[PDB]
Amino acid sequence: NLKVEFYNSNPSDTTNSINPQFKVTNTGSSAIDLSKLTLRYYYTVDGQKDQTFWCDHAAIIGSNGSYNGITSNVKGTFVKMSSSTNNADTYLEISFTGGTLEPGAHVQIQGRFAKNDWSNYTQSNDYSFKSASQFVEWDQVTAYLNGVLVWG
Ligand SMILES: [Ca+2]
Repeated sequence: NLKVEFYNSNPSDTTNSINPQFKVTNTGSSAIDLSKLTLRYYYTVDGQKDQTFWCDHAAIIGSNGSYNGITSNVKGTFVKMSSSTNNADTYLEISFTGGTLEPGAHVQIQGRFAKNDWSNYTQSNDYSFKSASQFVEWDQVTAYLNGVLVWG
């Protein structure tokens, strides 16, 4: 049982970097193994090029407010959709090398990706894009636990 909130920190239509911000909260009664959790951000690549993901900042915040920095545990991979839609031909898949999300805890992920030649994207044709001043509940990003959908 989890809740996913999301926004894009940089809303410019034309940009050389995309910055998905995720916050995932365990609203259930038992711990979740983060090594089994994946998150998807769907978009159109606007000219296929090699891409790279980095996490700017990620942390697991306990129910009491404890802080555990996990930035270097956050991995990103790019997956092509073999049948594209008008607003999705690729997703960034965010995964974790390890960690545990206790009941009432949340993990916040400040993601970033770019083409290796730093060429432009257009965000207006990206399914998952959400301009907001802060995290909002958003059902156009998805989450899977051990490959089983848990948000979306
Ligand atoms: Ca696009």
